Amino acid sequence: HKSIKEIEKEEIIKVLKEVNFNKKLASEILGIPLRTLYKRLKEYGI
Amino acid sequence: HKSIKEIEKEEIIKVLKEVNFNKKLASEILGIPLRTLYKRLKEYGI
Repeated sequence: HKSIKEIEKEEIIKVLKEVNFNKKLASEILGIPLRTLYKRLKEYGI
Repeated sequence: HKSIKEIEKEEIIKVLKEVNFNKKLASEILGIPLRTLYKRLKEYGI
Protein backbone atom coordinates (compact mmCIF):
# COMPACT_ATOMS: atom_id res chain seq x y z
CA HIS A 1 0.00 0.00 0.00
CA LYS A 2 1.32 3.45 -0.94
CA SER A 3 1.34 6.27 1.60
CA ILE A 4 0.65 9.88 0.61
CA LYS A 5 4.40 10.50 0.73
CA GLU A 6 5.07 7.58 -1.62
CA ILE A 7 2.37 8.64 -4.06
CA GLU A 8 3.88 12.15 -4.22
CA LYS A 9 7.44 10.81 -4.63
CA GLU A 10 6.42 8.46 -7.43
CA GLU A 11 4.67 11.24 -9.36
CA ILE A 12 7.54 13.70 -8.91
CA ILE A 13 10.09 11.19 -10.19
CA LYS A 14 7.79 10.05 -13.04
CA VAL A 15 7.37 13.62 -14.29
CA LEU A 16 11.09 14.36 -13.98
CA LYS A 17 11.78 11.31 -16.15
CA GLU A 18 9.21 12.47 -18.72
CA VAL A 19 10.94 15.84 -19.13
CA ASN A 20 14.51 14.53 -18.86
CA PHE A 21 15.02 16.12 -15.45
CA ASN A 22 14.26 19.65 -16.54
CA LYS A 23 13.23 20.79 -13.08
CA LYS A 24 11.49 23.98 -14.19
CA LEU A 25 9.24 22.12 -16.61
CA ALA A 26 8.67 19.37 -14.07
CA SER A 27 7.58 21.89 -11.45
CA GLU A 28 5.10 23.44 -13.89
CA ILE A 29 3.63 20.02 -14.73
CA LEU A 30 3.45 18.97 -11.06
CA GLY A 31 1.74 22.22 -10.08
CA ILE A 32 4.31 23.08 -7.42
CA PRO A 33 6.78 25.97 -7.13
CA LEU A 34 10.34 25.25 -8.22
CA ARG A 35 11.54 25.90 -4.64
CA THR A 36 9.21 23.15 -3.42
CA LEU A 37 10.53 20.70 -6.02
CA TYR A 38 14.07 21.52 -4.84
CA LYS A 39 13.00 20.85 -1.25
CA ARG A 40 11.41 17.49 -2.11
CA LEU A 41 14.44 16.30 -4.08
CA LYS A 42 16.74 17.28 -1.22
CA GLU A 43 14.55 15.37 1.22
CA TYR A 44 14.60 12.33 -1.09
CA GLY A 45 18.41 12.53 -1.28
CA ILE A 46 18.24 12.69 -5.07
CA HIS B 1 41.23 37.61 1.24
CA LYS B 2 37.58 36.77 0.54
CA SER B 3 36.57 35.05 -2.69
CA ILE B 4 33.32 35.86 -4.48
CA LYS B 5 31.85 32.68 -2.99
CA GLU B 6 32.84 33.74 0.53
CA ILE B 7 31.46 37.24 0.10
CA GLU B 8 28.12 35.80 -1.03
CA LYS B 9 28.03 33.25 1.82
CA GLU B 10 28.79 35.89 4.43
CA GLU B 11 26.01 38.18 3.18
CA ILE B 12 23.45 35.37 2.95
CA ILE B 13 24.14 34.25 6.51
CA LYS B 14 24.25 37.85 7.81
CA VAL B 15 20.82 38.60 6.35
CA LEU B 16 19.35 35.32 7.63
CA LYS B 17 20.54 36.27 11.13
CA GLU B 18 18.98 39.74 10.78
CA VAL B 19 15.55 38.27 10.00
CA ASN B 20 15.79 35.32 12.40
CA PHE B 21 16.10 32.81 9.57
CA ASN B 22 12.86 33.74 7.86
CA LYS B 23 13.99 32.50 4.47
CA LYS B 24 11.30 34.27 2.45
CA LEU B 25 12.19 37.66 3.92
CA ALA B 26 15.89 36.91 3.58
CA SER B 27 15.47 36.07 -0.10
CA GLU B 28 13.63 39.35 -0.69
CA ILE B 29 16.39 41.33 1.05
CA LEU B 30 19.17 39.47 -0.79
CA GLY B 31 17.50 40.01 -4.16
CA ILE B 32 17.45 36.32 -5.03
CA PRO B 33 14.57 33.89 -5.61
CA LEU B 34 13.64 31.67 -2.68
CA ARG B 35 14.61 28.59 -4.73
CA THR B 36 18.11 30.03 -5.12
CA LEU B 37 18.41 30.66 -1.38
CA TYR B 38 17.39 27.03 -0.79
CA LYS B 39 20.06 25.90 -3.25
CA ARG B 40 22.79 27.98 -1.59
CA LEU B 41 21.92 26.75 1.90
CA LYS B 42 21.96 23.15 0.69
CA GLU B 43 25.37 23.70 -0.90
CA TYR B 44 26.65 25.25 2.35
CA GLY B 45 25.36 22.25 4.31
CA ILE B 46 23.33 24.54 6.55
